[PDB]
Amino acid sequence: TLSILVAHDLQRVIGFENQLPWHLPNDLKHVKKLSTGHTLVMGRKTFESIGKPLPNRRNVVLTSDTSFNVEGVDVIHSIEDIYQLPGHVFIFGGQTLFEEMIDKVDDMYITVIEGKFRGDTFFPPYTFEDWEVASSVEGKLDEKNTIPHTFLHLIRK
Ligand SMILES: NC(=O)c1ccc[n+]([C@@H]2O[C@H](COP(=O)([O-])OP(=O)(O)OC[C@H]3O[C@@H](n4cnc5c(N)ncnc54)[C@H](OP(=O)(O)O)[C@@H]3O)[C@@H](O)[C@H]2O)c1
Ligand SMILES: Cc1cc2nc(-c3nccs3)n(-c3cc4nc(N)nc(N)c4cc3Cl)c2cc1C
Repeated sequence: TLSILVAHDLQRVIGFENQLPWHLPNDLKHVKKLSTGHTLVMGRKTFESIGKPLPNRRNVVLTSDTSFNVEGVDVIHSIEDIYQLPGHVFIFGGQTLFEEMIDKVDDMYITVIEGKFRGDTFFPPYTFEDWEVASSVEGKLDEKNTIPHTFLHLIRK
């Protein structure tokens, strides 16, 4: 299976200045739970944003940099390389990766952040005519998680 994981706001903002525009611990937990024991593929900028590979899954970084060789990270230099990775593969960001892969993935696990943030990077437009709503679950709000959010699982029709 090849899936996208993304958190985007009401206007499909995904990032600002190489970080998330929002603080939402529950999204991080969501992503951790879904990808445990699986594979994440991310662009070079996203990797540098997190700074270190996420433990307990295979971290794959897509970059043109042939000098890239980081401990705990596997490197690829082509989109085509993604299709050679075994198991459940998650496209992990950022904008460039999402743009390159949205037409290729089986499904998408989206955290819709139900707000309007300042962004400099976006998830590409998509239509529910192309995607079946496998599930839609409202996120619980509390002291640590104060922005309304919805977890969508979309499967390509
Ligand atoms: N809300 C979310 O779900 C989420 C998730 C992840 C990231 N983000 C946000 O997304 C933003 C980053 O997105 P971005 O588009 O600027 O960067 P990005 O997609 O993370 O990384 C872009 C880099 O990936 C490499 N790359 C992409 N396609 C390639 C290809 N076909 N062949 C070789 N290398 C390739 C290049 O690295 P080189 O220049 O080294 O060659 C490119 O500069 C940040 O704001 C971040 O916070 C949001
Ligand atoms: C501990 C932790 C730290 C994180 N930092 C980040 C950053 N994202 C952008 C810049 S830095 N994330 C992320 C959260 C994500 N959430 C969803 N829904 N989908 C994605 N593709 C995500 C990707 C990342 Cl890197 C993180 C996810 C976790 C679990």
